Amino acid sequence: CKLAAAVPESHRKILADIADEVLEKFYGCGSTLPADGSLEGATVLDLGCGTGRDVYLASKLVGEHGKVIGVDMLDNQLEVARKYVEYHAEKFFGSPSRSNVRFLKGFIENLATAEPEGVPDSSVDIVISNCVCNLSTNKLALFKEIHRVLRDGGELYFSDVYADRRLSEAAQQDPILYGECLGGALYLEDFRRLVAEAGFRDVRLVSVGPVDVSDPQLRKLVPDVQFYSCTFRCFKVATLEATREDYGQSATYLGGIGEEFKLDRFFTFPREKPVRVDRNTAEIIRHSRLHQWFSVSAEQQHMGLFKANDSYALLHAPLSMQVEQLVS
Ligand SMILES: [Ca+2]
Ligand SMILES: [Ca+2]
Repeated sequence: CKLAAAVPESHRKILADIADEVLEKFYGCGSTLPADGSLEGATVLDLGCGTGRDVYLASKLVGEHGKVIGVDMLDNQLEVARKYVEYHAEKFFGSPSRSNVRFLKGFIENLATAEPEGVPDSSVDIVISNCVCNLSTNKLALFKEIHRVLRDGGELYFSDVYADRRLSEAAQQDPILYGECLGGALYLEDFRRLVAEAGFRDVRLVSVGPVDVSDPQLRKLVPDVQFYSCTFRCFKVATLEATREDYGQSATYLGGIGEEFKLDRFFTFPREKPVRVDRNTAEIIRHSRLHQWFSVSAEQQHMGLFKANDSYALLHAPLSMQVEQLVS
């Protein structure tokens, strides 16, 4: 894209250490990552890993007890990725033998058939990806395969392009819109239903930017469409509901991975201050790796829909309204 955020400062130093060939030949924008602290020990899977820029960056961040996997179908890019494993094993962990990464060859719509080896069920803590869905050959299958490899408490933490309305047939056939990742973009409500059908019942908005289509020829195919670049997190947690219910709970961020913990655009947790939370958010904290840095109170009796948030109306509103209101 031309939609890549600044590189986080905490990442600059690690990027200064990654093999220049991996950087020079890397296709696309950086897969955005959850707060660095939260990655310690995680198993992370990068969908469309290319030359491994983000796989190698996460290798350092997850530490020798964590694991990174990259999957791609581009022979050429994987060849580069595969030959720099030892390089980075010593760069990060003082010995060519001590790599915590591997690179697999496969369509991202089927992680089980990848080579050398497939990704087993319930094996991954964080799946990351940037701008891979709209060129995807089947989005439902891709979301299903994601849910499959995620462990309980795991998450999809990813960035993609979405639209605020359903693109016409003509727009979805156009080759230049398609290769720009616009033509295959989902209307956001349609995205929410599709991901729910794959198993992810609660889509959390992390950040959103505008995407412009200024070329008057293309614009004509999508006259009044607003596109967005959205980062979302979708947790795999067995007890989540479709709605955000109040069970009287509080969560308290204990510290240790930053001054504060920003879970999504609705919930910010300052160090050692209790914040009132709906039960889906409690359950996300309790069942995910985030449990390690939090204290979460017990569920009381149901109190109705969650309203203890200064943006509760937007919290319950369709995703479309959350995105459009939070760009502005
Ligand atoms: Ca990528
Ligand atoms: Ca709109």
